Amino acid sequence: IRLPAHLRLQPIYWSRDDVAQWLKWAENEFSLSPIDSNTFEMNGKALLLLTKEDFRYRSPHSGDELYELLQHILKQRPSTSIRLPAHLRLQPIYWSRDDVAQWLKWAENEFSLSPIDSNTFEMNGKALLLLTKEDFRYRSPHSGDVLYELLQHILGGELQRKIMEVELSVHGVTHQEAQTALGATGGDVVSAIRNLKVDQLFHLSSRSRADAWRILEHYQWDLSAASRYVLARP
Repeated sequence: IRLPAHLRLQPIYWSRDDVAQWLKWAENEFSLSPIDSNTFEMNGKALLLLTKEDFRYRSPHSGDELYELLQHILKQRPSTSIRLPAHLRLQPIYWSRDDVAQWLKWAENEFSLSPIDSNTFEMNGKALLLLTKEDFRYRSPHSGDVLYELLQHILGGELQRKIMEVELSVHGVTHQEAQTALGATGGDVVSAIRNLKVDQLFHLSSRSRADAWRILEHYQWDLSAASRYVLARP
């Protein structure tokens, strides 16, 4: 897989124009049927969000190859994140109709997409979570699949945000144990953290777990403070 000097940056940093150069490079390298340059009117960040089914739909003849070729480029050398603006930090479950519209305007420049008419999703965030991927495709044939997968990553980073708040709340907890503790509380970060702090303080005291629950509640969840009292008690 010998890519040209201008396509040797990681695909995540490809511009819209880079994507088009990569398509013309691929069709001549593998004798693929010619594809239209506008079939992937997006930058590298959006390209990496597409599924393999999205590639098949956009290109019925060379989509499969294109996707696998993209994966062979990703295996060559290695974290893309969604830099959400401050007004789009509320979870989509609480998005308004105007929040969805700003989300579309932000997405268009962030992924170098074709213009998305504001009227494409005349709805609040609560209705957006019920739309299927095919509804996204219908409403925006140029970018609907990107927009759907973008929404899924926003919904997934909230859970990972919660896992990190748990593990980094007390030392000694692995990333898996935090996710395990978070699922036991049904997603309650505050309860998962409280359970971890009670367990660590219970391990250091010869007293009951309920006694460890009240000491922490008094010390306002300062495990170090509550550990100092327990350690001094005989």
